[PDB]
Amino acid sequence: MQLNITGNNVEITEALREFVTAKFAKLEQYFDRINQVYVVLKVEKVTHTSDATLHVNGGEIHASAEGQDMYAAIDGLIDKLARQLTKHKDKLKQH
Repeated sequence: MQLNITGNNVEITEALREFVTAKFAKLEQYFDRINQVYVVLKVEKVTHTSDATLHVNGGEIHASAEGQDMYAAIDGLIDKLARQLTKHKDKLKQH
Protein backbone atom coordinates (compact mmCIF):
# COMPACT_ATOMS: atom_id res chain seq x y z
CA MET A 1 0.00 0.00 0.00
CA GLN A 2 2.34 2.72 -1.27
CA LEU A 3 1.23 5.89 -3.05
CA ASN A 4 3.23 8.68 -4.69
CA ILE A 5 2.54 12.03 -6.37
CA THR A 6 4.32 14.20 -8.94
CA GLY A 7 3.61 17.88 -9.49
CA ASN A 8 4.48 19.49 -12.82
CA ASN A 9 4.92 23.27 -12.71
CA VAL A 10 3.58 23.37 -9.16
CA GLU A 11 5.17 23.66 -5.71
CA ILE A 12 4.40 20.54 -3.66
CA THR A 13 3.68 21.88 -0.18
CA GLU A 14 3.18 19.52 2.78
CA ALA A 15 -0.41 20.79 2.87
CA LEU A 16 -1.08 20.09 -0.81
CA ARG A 17 0.33 16.56 -0.96
CA GLU A 18 -1.49 15.92 2.31
CA PHE A 19 -4.84 16.91 0.79
CA VAL A 20 -4.41 14.35 -1.99
CA THR A 21 -3.33 11.58 0.38
CA ALA A 22 -6.10 12.66 2.75
CA LYS A 23 -8.76 11.71 0.21
CA PHE A 24 -7.13 8.42 -0.75
CA ALA A 25 -6.80 7.56 2.95
CA LYS A 26 -10.53 7.97 3.57
CA LEU A 27 -10.98 5.62 0.61
CA GLU A 28 -8.52 3.12 2.09
CA GLN A 29 -11.24 2.36 4.65
CA TYR A 30 -13.75 0.75 2.28
CA PHE A 31 -11.41 0.33 -0.69
CA ASP A 32 -8.81 -2.41 -0.17
CA ARG A 33 -7.72 -2.57 -3.82
CA ILE A 34 -5.00 0.08 -3.62
CA ASN A 35 -1.31 -0.84 -3.70
CA GLN A 36 0.43 1.58 -6.07
CA VAL A 37 -1.13 4.93 -6.94
CA TYR A 38 0.40 7.78 -8.94
CA VAL A 39 -1.18 11.22 -9.32
CA VAL A 40 -0.05 14.28 -11.27
CA LEU A 41 -1.43 17.79 -11.39
CA LYS A 42 -0.37 20.61 -13.72
CA VAL A 43 -0.90 24.27 -12.85
CA GLU A 44 -1.06 26.79 -15.69
CA LYS A 45 -2.51 30.29 -16.00
CA VAL A 46 -5.09 28.72 -18.33
CA THR A 47 -6.59 25.51 -16.90
CA HIS A 48 -5.60 23.02 -14.19
CA THR A 49 -5.18 19.35 -15.10
CA SER A 50 -4.95 16.32 -12.81
CA ASP A 51 -4.53 12.59 -13.45
CA ALA A 52 -5.10 9.52 -11.28
CA THR A 53 -4.01 5.89 -11.68
CA LEU A 54 -5.07 3.19 -9.22
CA HIS A 55 -3.79 -0.39 -9.23
CA VAL A 56 -5.92 -3.47 -8.52
CA ASN A 57 -5.30 -7.22 -8.30
CA GLY A 58 -5.63 -8.32 -11.91
CA GLY A 59 -6.80 -4.92 -13.12
CA GLU A 60 -5.71 -1.29 -13.22
CA ILE A 61 -7.82 1.86 -13.62
CA HIS A 62 -6.54 5.05 -15.24
CA ALA A 63 -8.57 8.27 -15.15
CA SER A 64 -7.99 12.02 -15.25
CA ALA A 65 -9.91 15.09 -14.10
CA GLU A 66 -9.75 18.86 -14.59
CA GLY A 67 -10.76 21.68 -12.28
CA GLN A 68 -10.80 25.46 -11.92
CA ASP A 69 -7.98 24.97 -9.40
CA MET A 70 -5.52 22.40 -8.04
CA TYR A 71 -8.15 21.66 -5.38
CA ALA A 72 -11.08 21.21 -7.75
CA ALA A 73 -9.12 18.85 -10.00
CA ILE A 74 -8.55 16.52 -7.04
CA ASP A 75 -12.19 16.79 -5.97
CA GLY A 76 -13.65 15.61 -9.26
CA LEU A 77 -10.72 13.27 -9.83
CA ILE A 78 -11.15 11.50 -6.49
CA ASP A 79 -14.93 11.62 -6.92
CA LYS A 80 -15.24 9.75 -10.21
CA LEU A 81 -12.30 7.54 -9.25
CA ALA A 82 -13.95 6.37 -6.02
CA ARG A 83 -17.31 5.58 -7.65
CA GLN A 84 -15.32 3.52 -10.16
CA LEU A 85 -13.46 1.63 -7.44
CA THR A 86 -16.74 0.66 -5.79
CA LYS A 87 -18.12 -0.63 -9.10
CA HIS A 88 -15.28 -3.13 -9.58
CA LYS A 89 -15.20 -3.75 -5.82
CA ASP A 90 -18.73 -5.17 -6.05
CA LYS A 91 -17.52 -7.98 -8.31
CA LEU A 92 -15.10 -9.26 -5.67
CA LYS A 93 -17.27 -9.22 -2.55
CA GLN A 94 -20.07 -11.42 -3.87
CA HIS A 95 -21.90 -12.81 -0.83
